[PDB]
Amino acid sequence: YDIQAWKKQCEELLNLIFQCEDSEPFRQPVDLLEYPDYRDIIDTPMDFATVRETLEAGNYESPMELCKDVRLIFSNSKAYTPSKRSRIYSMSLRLSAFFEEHISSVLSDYKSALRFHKR
Ligand SMILES: COc1cccc(C(=O)O)c1
Repeated sequence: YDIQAWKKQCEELLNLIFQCEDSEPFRQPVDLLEYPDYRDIIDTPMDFATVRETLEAGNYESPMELCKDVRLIFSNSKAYTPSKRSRIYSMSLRLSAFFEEHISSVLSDYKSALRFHKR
């Protein structure tokens, strides 16, 4: 029932994600010199360094907010991909499955802790 435990759990999950080779295209903002039309398709860029910095600044109130930004990294990849078979997109799908598998308990524990707090 620790309402704050999600933050360190998210830090550790981000550390695992940065160790995954599949995260390399998503560690820093998409390079506009490499993909000049990126902002014509993507309205809100997102990347794992921005997520980590937001968490470390104390600018996430809950793990749901962190989860919304990580999911935005994946939806941007899906919206920008020219093919569902592209390399970078395929890496996003695996990393998404790994992230979803690990964030589930973080979200569950936080929501349960919060319900206990408001019981
Ligand atoms: C820069 O982000 C992305 C996302 C998805 C696919 C690609 C690509 O070039 O195949 C690039």
